[PDB]
Amino acid sequence: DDRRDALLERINLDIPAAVAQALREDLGGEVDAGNDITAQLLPADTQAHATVITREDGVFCGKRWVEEVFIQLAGDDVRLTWHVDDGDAIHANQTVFELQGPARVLLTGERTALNFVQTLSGVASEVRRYVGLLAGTQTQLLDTRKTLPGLRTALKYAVLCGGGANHRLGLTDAFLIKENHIIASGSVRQAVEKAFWLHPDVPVEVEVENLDELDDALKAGADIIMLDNFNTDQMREAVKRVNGQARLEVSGNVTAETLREFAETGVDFISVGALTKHVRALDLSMRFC
Amino acid sequence: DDRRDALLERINLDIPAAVAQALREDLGGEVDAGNDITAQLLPADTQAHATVITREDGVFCGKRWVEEVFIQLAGDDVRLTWHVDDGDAIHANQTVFELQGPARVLLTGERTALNFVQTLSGVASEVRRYVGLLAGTQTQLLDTRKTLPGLRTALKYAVLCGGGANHRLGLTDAFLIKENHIIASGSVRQAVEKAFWLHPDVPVEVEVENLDELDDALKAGADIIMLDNFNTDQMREAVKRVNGQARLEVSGNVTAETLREFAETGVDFISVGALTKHVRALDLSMRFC
Ligand SMILES: O=C(O)c1cccnc1C(=O)O
Ligand SMILES: O=C(O)c1cccnc1C(=O)O
Repeated sequence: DDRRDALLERINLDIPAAVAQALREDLGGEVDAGNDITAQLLPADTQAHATVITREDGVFCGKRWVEEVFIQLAGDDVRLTWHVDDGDAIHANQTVFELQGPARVLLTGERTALNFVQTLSGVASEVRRYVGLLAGTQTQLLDTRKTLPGLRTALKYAVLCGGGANHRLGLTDAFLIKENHIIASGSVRQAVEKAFWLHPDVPVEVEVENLDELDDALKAGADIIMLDNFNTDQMREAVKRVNGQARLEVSGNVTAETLREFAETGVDFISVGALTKHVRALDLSMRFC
Repeated sequence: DDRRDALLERINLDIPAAVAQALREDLGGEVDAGNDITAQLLPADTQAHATVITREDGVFCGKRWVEEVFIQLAGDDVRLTWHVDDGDAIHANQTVFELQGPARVLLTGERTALNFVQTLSGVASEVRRYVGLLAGTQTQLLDTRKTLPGLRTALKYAVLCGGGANHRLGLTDAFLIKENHIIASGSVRQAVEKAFWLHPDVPVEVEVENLDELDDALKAGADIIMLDNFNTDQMREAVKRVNGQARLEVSGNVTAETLREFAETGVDFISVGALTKHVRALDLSMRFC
């Protein structure tokens, strides 16, 4: 699969585009470090060195965004000293990285730098706790397209650092056949045929609602099949008749302990939307030694 | 105060860009609705009628954002039907708005329009929860500069819709002097003083760690003073000694009930970042008929 390399490229091209904007909203439309009024109260060479410390256990994510924010503002002039990486388990009070550079800048860059990290890390921390219960199982967590507008790619990254796998990037890289769709084409068969013909190289998923609808999907050549409302028993039986090509995705947006039962049934994937549609930002701060 | 104007005028510009942002991440690069591949398997004319609905009581917010997704995908080819207005009581299973238009479109714009509403309405709903504990006092709830990257204004707007007040929108429209600044200036008096010399018109707020610095800055003429770390009693006596020009702000992301006791003291503003750094999307679905 290349989606990993497809994601990895897209975020690189997207990080500056977003960081640019985050700083723009803070500095009144323009990205000029001098626009910070309150910072003007310091002599333009007063050197400084702060430290960012997490105040709760979690998982780190957001390194690339940080480096970018200061780069935009005063590249080469602010040195960074990381203690952790984009996927590490962080402990309460553990200091995450230190900053070196002109006072004015650190103060301006503070908010935006922390805002990116609190978010991405908040999400990455949530994902892991979610993936923690699928241990000793051969089932995998997954994301959706229910993300905060703008942070699409970045959230898929944090989901990644959290320990989950990603789903289609959007409407472009994958087919998600549904009831409406199956009706328009006449059959599942005819549906996945016109699909595999529209754009040959993309994967096709057909949404099934019952065990029988699922057979017609298997034989159809659909590489992934999501089940909408099957109970522990039907899921278990479903898997049993699939095997090869058996790419089952359960939309298990539901409860914590239910997660365990689903995974238990050997179903390939469990997509959770709550992972990227809500954010409990990690508690962080920048102290000045 | 013109902040409302400055705000509503910024969003007026920010919305088309933000709708265009999410409409690109999902359509792999460009706002070309034809990019949705699964949509191609559908009859290019079959109109439909979709109804959005929330599964929970809260507050609405997002109309101009929704109105912009669909215009942007099919200028005047889709018709919306509004029941609630931005900042209105929403009721479990209440119909929010309807959609009349081509199904190929309604399907694509679905996810993007809904993410906006889920987020904004999610935030707005919880601000109402907060302002609702302030009935009786003269205390104004404020936001901070702790917002998810990109949605600075959208969240500042959603905050109004909930009942809260807007604190500055960036580093460029007011002074917020913390210990760090106070250090280089020499003292507190000297810092406020110096601030007034540079930018004569933009409001000046200084953060004070104790009573000596309180009246020390009060006499210097600042307009709002942030009381950092005051316990109940000290806050109460501070309210006292200020009286005139008593724009006393107390950043209190402390807790649901200790929040009341604070405002009780008769302090002016309580800025809670907890409102825009965390997102608990509102549960809505857009069902077909
Ligand atoms: O479109 C998707 O990728 C998707 C796939 C799995 C579950 N839901 C979604 C969604 O965004 O609603
Ligand atoms: O103006 C601010 O930046 C602000 C306003 C009051 C409280 N907090 C903040 C903050 O972002 O830390």
